[PDB]
Amino acid sequence: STGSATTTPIDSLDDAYITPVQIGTPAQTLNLDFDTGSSDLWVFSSETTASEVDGQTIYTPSKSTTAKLLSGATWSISYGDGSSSSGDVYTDTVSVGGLTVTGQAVESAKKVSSSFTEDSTIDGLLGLAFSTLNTVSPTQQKTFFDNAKASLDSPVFTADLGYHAPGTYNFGFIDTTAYTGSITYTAVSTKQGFWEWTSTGYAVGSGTFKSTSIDGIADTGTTLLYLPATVVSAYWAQVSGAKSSSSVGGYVFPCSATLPSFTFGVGSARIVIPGDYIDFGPISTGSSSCFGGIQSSAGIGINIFGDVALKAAFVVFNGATTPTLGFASK
Ligand SMILES: CC(=O)N[C@H](CCc1ccccc1)C(=O)O
Ligand code: NA
Repeated sequence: STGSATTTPIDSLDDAYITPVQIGTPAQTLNLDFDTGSSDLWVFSSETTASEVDGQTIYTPSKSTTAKLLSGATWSISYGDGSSSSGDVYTDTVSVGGLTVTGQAVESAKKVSSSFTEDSTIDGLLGLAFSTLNTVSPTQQKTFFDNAKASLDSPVFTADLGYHAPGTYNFGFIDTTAYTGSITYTAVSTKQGFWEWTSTGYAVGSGTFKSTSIDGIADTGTTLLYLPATVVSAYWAQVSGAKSSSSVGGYVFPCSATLPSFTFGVGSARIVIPGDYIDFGPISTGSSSCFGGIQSSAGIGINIFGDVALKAAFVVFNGATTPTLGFASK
């Protein structure tokens, strides 16, 4: 089997991407944030505290003939941005882009933090990291991908995120029309439960490539590119008037600037992030300080190849027994 679903930016900055997901019988379609940095499929629901719902579509298990309470199971998750959610668990039928899993754990939110409430466009998350990170207790649950894996034509999914445009998540096949040149595969560690790999270095604009190992995660659920402070300082040093602002909490730059590209290495291959991908717009409405898309990881504890980096590539998440990542230009 395979599946193929379009993923759409939630706003004009590509802050996140939503993908429609069918849950239950008859189908209830919710728009979920597919997150390769977490392992819970959770949704706004008929159980979510009413004051914490503001415009989201909710899953109502009582209206699904295939929903079953997973008795005694609870979940609670905290993300890198400080947001959180928690609740109880149902099993139900979940379909993405024509690919169906029966008995998927659908984590129903009783509580969500303010950042989720305030984002009316995201109805929940679909985690695509390794199932070792799943937060369901006392019986950990599998991701949609791990449940689908044995049924797929090939044990893979691909992320093809758009720049200010829709893109695609495919499951079970690699669309050879969706990328240029060849795909370069690189090793993954699952030791922390993430799609963790080591980039071979970077370049700023038309500068020389610096060969240096940068260990980080491929995370579709993070907007920006978070790299070591040395690398980030070298990038922003090429933008007149750019500075790190502890008031704003990152590098900002004059909105009048033209940004240089940023290249990262995947083995001997190179992925180029155009400068425009690194512009996240005025910090507050009407400001001429713009927020940067490359930020320091020094206050995180891990480097994160978020959407700024991933949307410059066609990315293969290869979940064979020995997982790998692949990157192609597009
Ligand atoms: C150095 C690099 O970019 N790739 C190699 C092979 C990665 C690999 C492993 C198994 C099957 C296909 C590919 C590596 O990271 O060890
Ligand atoms: Na922000």
